[PDB]
Amino acid sequence: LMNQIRSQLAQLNGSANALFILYYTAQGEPFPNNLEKLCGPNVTDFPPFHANGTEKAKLVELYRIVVYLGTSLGNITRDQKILNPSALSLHSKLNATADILRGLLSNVLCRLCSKYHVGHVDVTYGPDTSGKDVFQKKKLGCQLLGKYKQVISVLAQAF
Repeated sequence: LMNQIRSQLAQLNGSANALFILYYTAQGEPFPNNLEKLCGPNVTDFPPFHANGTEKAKLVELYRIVVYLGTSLGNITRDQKILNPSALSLHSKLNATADILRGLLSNVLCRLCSKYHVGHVDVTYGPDTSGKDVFQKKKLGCQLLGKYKQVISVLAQAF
């Protein structure tokens, strides 16, 4: 099992950066000429993560991240369907990633509730960005994807 997540974590990374470009690409003006300014990893309260922690703790965080991630993604997808109904290479990767993330949840969770004794886990989902101005919905959706690619690469070097 600890090898399957090592693997999902793997793929994810294989397509993280790629998905990020797909998003900022579909946004069109003015994201491509102002990327480092609106797509910079900046997710405020993004699940914390320490690398030197007992394998058990690193799963608690991974879990709370993957949940704050998948949730954050779903929002991006419900928003892109209306915003860029044509961006399909993107509409797909979005789901494509959501799926893979779902598996990691049940896996990191099975290693938790199982040998280890965790049972419940508290996370407090992130923000429910929806009442903001469209430009905001796109920027954050972009900021999340950037941070995702920025920390996911860090997550693979720890399991």
